[PDB]
Amino acid sequence: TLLKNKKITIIGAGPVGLTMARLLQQNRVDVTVYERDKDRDARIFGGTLDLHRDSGQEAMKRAGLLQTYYDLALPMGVNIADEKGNILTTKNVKPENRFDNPEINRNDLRTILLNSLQNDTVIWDRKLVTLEPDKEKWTLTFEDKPSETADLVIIANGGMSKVRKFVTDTEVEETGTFNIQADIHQPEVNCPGFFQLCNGNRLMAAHQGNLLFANPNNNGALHFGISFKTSTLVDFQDRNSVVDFLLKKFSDWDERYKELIRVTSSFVGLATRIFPLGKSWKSKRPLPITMIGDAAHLMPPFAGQGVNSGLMDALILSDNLTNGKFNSIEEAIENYEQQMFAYGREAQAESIINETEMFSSDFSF
Ligand SMILES: Cc1cc2nc3c(=O)[nH]c(=O)nc-3n(C[C@H](O)[C@H](O)[C@H](O)COP(=O)(O)OP(=O)(O)OC[C@H]3O[C@@H](n4cnc5c(N)ncnc54)[C@H](O)[C@@H]3O)c2cc1C
Ligand SMILES: Cc1c2c(c(O)c3c(OC(=O)c4ncccn4)cccc13)C(=O)[C@]1(O)C(=O)C(C(N)=O)=C(O)[C@@H](N(C)C)[C@@H]1C2
Repeated sequence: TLLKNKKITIIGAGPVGLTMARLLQQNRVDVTVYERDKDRDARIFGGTLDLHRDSGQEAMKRAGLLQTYYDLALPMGVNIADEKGNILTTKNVKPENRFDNPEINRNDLRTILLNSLQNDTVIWDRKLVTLEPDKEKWTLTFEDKPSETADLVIIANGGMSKVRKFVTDTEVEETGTFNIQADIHQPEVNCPGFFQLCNGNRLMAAHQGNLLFANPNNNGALHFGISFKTSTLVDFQDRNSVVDFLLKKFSDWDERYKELIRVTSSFVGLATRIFPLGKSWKSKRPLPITMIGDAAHLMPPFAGQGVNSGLMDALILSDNLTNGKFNSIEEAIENYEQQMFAYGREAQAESIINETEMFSSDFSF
């Protein structure tokens, strides 16, 4: 009722935006998703994503996808190693905790979410450039593509979104650490020494403020990442400059780690950043609009709370908009933002605290 004959547009077909789209569409809501990726076959780079039971899994449950998540996700243990290649601890998943926090490849999650939507709910190859209000509808401008309108816009285009001004003037800021990620295909062949060291579990190692993390089985490929405090001699279009840089930092590390670096094809550098939730968001806005996911609360990932929190937003907002407990769309948005600020600020605190704690000189897991 609240959203009757209201054309809702979600900006961004990431895991958060898609989940939002499903929760709305399964409630008989007219919802459109705009995604800049040219087609659905576009591969999503990055590691695996873990769904927390009180948040991520609850969102999939309400979307009717919980069993699909378990069907596709893979439970994984964790090994803590040192720079010399020794396994300090073995956290081999207990059978009884096997279905607590399994790991679903990012593309798999995109696929199940898309499959839960009606055909053509997502419009590919649509990069939103500007968002300008009218007396009654939004005007959405896409780069070299026809513009569109909407009554309510939900921003979900990531932590580096540039279309936030109408909601908040808050700016993204760097937290002081840097992450270098990569994928190795057929790791058993290219990096056998380090592959066997993982031995099915995910290796986390820290020495001299340089932390290493690895998932040996991300849909057949090994995804790993290296992080450290930041501050540039490195060009990421030049894997040679990256290797020289990493081998100097990892000179103290065992050759099996050096083998991992030497075989990596493409390096991806990213500074750790946060979209702080300190100051409240704009009070009066021209038309109904809000934000969800990383666009709302980017935070360091060292606490594994990013996607889990973003899904909480999609769950709360969609619930508020369809449970008939709010007199207006604006009030329903306000309530969501009130709730989101509370637990979202907490999540940021944990991720930053864990960040500072992990890259401290005394850290030892
Ligand atoms: C290195 C790293 C590791 C992480 N590890 C974990 C982990 O182990 N566990 C965990 O639970 N979480 C983890 N996270 C958090 C997780 O990645 C995010 O919280 C989650 O992906 C946010 O989803 P989202 O859709 O809100 O944003 P994103 O995932 O950034 O997706 C945004 C979407 O918007 C689209 N888009 C971009 N530009 C535009 C545009 N102009 N117009 C329209 N659409 C656009 C993008 O293509 C994409 O579809 C990690 C994050 C990082 C960076
Ligand atoms: C430190 C940390 C990492 C990861 C986590 O998932 C963590 C986590 O997640 C959960 O399991 C969980 N969440 C909520 C509820 C229950 N359980 C919880 C706590 C800490 C985690 C990664 O997966 C990681 O992405 C990873 O492996 C790689 C890589 N191999 O490339 C990265 O380099 C790292 N960073 C810096 C890019 C990441 C490290």
